[PDB]
Amino acid sequence: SQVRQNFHQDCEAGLNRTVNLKFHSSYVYLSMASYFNRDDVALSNFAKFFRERSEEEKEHAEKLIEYQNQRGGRVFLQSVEKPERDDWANGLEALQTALKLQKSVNQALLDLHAVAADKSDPHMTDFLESPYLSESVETIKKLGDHITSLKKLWSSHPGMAEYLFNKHTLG
Amino acid sequence: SQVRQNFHQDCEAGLNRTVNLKFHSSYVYLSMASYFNRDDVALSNFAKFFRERSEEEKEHAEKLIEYQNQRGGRVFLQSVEKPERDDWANGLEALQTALKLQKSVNQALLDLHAVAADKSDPHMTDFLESPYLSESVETIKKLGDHITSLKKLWSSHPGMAEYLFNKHTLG
Amino acid sequence: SQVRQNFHQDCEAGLNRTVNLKFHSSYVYLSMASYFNRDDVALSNFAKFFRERSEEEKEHAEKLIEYQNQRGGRVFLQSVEKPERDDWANGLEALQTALKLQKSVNQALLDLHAVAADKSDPHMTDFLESPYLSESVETIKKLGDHITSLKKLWSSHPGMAEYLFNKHTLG
Amino acid sequence: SQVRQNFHQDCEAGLNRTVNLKFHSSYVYLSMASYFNRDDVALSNFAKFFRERSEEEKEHAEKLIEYQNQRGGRVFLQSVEKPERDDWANGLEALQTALKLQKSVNQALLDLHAVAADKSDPHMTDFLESPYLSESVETIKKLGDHITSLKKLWSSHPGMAEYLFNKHTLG
Repeated sequence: SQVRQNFHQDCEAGLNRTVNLKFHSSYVYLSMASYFNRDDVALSNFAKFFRERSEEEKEHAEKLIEYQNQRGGRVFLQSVEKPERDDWANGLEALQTALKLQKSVNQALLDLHAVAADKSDPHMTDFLESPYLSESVETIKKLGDHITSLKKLWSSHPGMAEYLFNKHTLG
Repeated sequence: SQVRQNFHQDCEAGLNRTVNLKFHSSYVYLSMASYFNRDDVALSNFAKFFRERSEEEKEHAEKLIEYQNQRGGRVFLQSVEKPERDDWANGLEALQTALKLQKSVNQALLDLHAVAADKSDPHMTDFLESPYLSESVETIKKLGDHITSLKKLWSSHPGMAEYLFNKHTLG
Repeated sequence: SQVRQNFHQDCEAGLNRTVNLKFHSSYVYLSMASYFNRDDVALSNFAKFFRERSEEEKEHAEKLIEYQNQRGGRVFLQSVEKPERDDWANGLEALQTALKLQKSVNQALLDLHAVAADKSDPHMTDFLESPYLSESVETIKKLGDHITSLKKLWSSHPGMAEYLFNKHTLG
Repeated sequence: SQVRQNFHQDCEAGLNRTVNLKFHSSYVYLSMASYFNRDDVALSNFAKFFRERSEEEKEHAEKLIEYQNQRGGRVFLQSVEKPERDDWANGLEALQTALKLQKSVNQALLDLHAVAADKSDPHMTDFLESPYLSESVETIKKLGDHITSLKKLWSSHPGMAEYLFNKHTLG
């Protein structure tokens, strides 16, 4: 590529592997959103929350693809694996699963960053720092906060817990 | 009728029988609304919800009468039977009764549609599809959602359940 | 499901299979869009065109998932297979591939419709007719038009063809 | 300097050498702009494009001088060498020369960054990352895109190529 400069093969490959991870996360969130819209679950604000998380992960995936092209790397798309579950049990379990998902994606972004730093690519480290790394820790903090509040309500009455949280926190 | 064309006797008769069903549903909802305005029940938002359901069924009944005239059929009104109950027990029982009512009205609209299709009346099938059939499944989904949320709260404290739902969901 | 009524297993299954098809189409278009943003291809308006086609297919996939829930069916997501190619050759080949893709998706929607009609589900046939079937034939006509115009320019100079079309038709 | 802190001699020297490079680039672009305004070349939009590139490089040179002062370093200006050519042949050759120029300036910014990182100067690495390194890769991608589009048109008719590109891409 006539445009390529100081762009290592490993950074190019790590980038393609990270967009697949981002698409997989989006898919997981889509599944959660759909689960909460079920007539036998009916937690509209949980659904809404996961739907926006889904769109956000999709958006990240697309910006990474754009970054690949801007640096003169070549995009290679892989199949997107379906979510690990179709039934997400309840609002608390869904929230806890999301925290784990966010931590694994954050780790992947950290590893990619480490590769870019190792290859002396200041453009890529800068790109990954904001808003990717920033968004991750903010989302992780918010999810952690949510889990703490939902757990408190859960100890009393889980039935009432989800209803109140859906209305007062997620709404 | 100088206007009549491709309008079968069975579709004309099914139509008159369906408007009576619509008036009966409206009457049932009116009864529920009135029940929730009782000083010993006092759930203003449940009342409001059933009052609008009542007006909506009345509106459908009137549009079907108009359709009858537009096709050159003749309207024959029957007596409107009173609701099956005067006391609706509580908010959950009222909601569950409404779901059953909605399913029976939906079935009646499906049967009427089947007759129109059998008689090759594309104008009538189209008319019944939107907004009648559409409104039915939307209302059925909403009622199903409501019943799920109210049941959750009910398991903890039914007294608090109705109060909270009336305020946060129906208000 | 307390909400389910006149919803056949085959329609439920056909629906889950169609959302996967919609996600696969979106993915194919995303690949095409990314291909045209390559520095060695550089056709920004072709990219833009395929990017919106991608978002539109994604949107359809999501509305079908919502329809599934509204009818009381259960959503089952499958892995999304990657596009058949990573390099799309040129603007004309990309356009011709899209026409084939659109015809296969249209066929799938027709088959699903036929199942709904066979099972006497007027709500589903109505839902599939607009805007799904409508959007398909409009897109197919537009793509056919585009291919005809691009082919005309191609016979003279393909290099100039893509440049002019990207500017005057897609821009 | 009473203001100096954690500012290495090598970073100070690299900075003075980089502003001279920036002034030289600006001068090169000024020459290209002037060349395209010649009555026997007459490509007003190519001229305009290179004129803004010139002003942008000049602006960078000035901000680096300001950075030098802010850190307590001392500015030392050197003579600005004239461009390597006075005649730039044509629009494609001019574009290709600019890509090479941009790559060499990008490399110089990367080397300077490496020195700042080696000397543990986080203020300078941060300063160089945005908008310097960012602007470079964006300009390099845009130039690469332009060269690809112009080459396509060139294969057919170079005379028509420059005229069309000047109007549709640069205008």
